[PDB]
Amino acid sequence: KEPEQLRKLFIGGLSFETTDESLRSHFEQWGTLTDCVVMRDPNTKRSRGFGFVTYATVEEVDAAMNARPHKVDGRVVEPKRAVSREDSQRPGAHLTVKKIFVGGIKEDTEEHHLRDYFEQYGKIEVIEIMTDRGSGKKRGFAFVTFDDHDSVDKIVIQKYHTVNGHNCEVRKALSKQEMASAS
DNA sequence: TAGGGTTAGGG
Repeated sequence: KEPEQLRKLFIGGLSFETTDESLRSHFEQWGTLTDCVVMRDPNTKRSRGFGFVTYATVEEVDAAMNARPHKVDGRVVEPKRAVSREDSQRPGAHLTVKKIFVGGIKEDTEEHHLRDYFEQYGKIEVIEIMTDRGSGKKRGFAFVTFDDHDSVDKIVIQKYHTVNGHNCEVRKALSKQEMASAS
């Protein structure tokens, strides 16, 4: 069976009145939920405004994401691929981004190589193989922009990505200032 | 809108 982590969705912006039962009731429309819960304050037992839903298969997860926008208990919520506790440590880990940093690509890497691997994740809007200003030399990394944040999330939650025959590190793109803040 | 007593022993 597929890994729990890839079968789980983080549901953000939950209404103050959303409960395990009401959440389950809504998301159950796209599959069998093996787990459904609203995080609450360990003390006040008040809802922290977010929860998690886990389907029996990632296919069902995809159905749910393809069903956006979602409105639960009269409120628009934000469903996202669950970022593991380990990766949640990374700066910007939970931000909604459409651009990815692709690091460690060969010198002879060309745009078709990137498309042949990334198009299966979603509509690609921009592709940029970075070069040195003035030297024209390839820097060994590229940026790819999609039209849906879920395309990016489906990517970054995986460990390996093969472009132009070899593995590369793919992470959410961080702005110039976001970089220096986490530097 | 980022996790539910869910993360380094003892040889």
